[PDB]
Amino acid sequence: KETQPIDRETLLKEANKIIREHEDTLAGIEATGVTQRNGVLVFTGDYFLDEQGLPTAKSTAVFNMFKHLAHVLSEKYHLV
Amino acid sequence: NKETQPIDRETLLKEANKIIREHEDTLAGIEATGVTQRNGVLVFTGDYFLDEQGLPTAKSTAVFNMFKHLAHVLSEKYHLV
Ligand SMILES: [Cl-]
Ligand code: NA
Repeated sequence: KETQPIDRETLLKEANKIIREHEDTLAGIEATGVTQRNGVLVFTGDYFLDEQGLPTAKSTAVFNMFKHLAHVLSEKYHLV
Repeated sequence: NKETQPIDRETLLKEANKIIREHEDTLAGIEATGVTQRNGVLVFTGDYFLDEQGLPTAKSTAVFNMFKHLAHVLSEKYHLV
């Protein structure tokens, strides 16, 4: 529950490492399925899960992007 | 009855994938160059690619998404000192 202290310079360095990671992963991200579960779009695709089926560092970018798609596209479209 | 536009799965997926490719392209240009902590939440700042009048553009959306993701994940790990 407790967090670690960090300074501005070190935090920005790690933040920028995350951005570069996301940029890398995004080249492989593709929505391959969508349903509308109750007025909410849910996009599906390859989450880059590990061999045991668990999310990886790489998966985080997929969850973020698919949530963004649901959030934005659900406001303008309904699936027929 | 509704206020969204109807769309089929094929067209919807094409549109979602274009958004993904667009975010991919913009991310090449994204860098967090500032951070503060406000009411316990980290706030990252940098170039939002605002238009000449200071308003968000389509390109800006990728930055807002990425910086929110950073605030959400890093605030749970760290606090700024
Ligand atoms: Cl309809
Ligand atoms: Na925190």
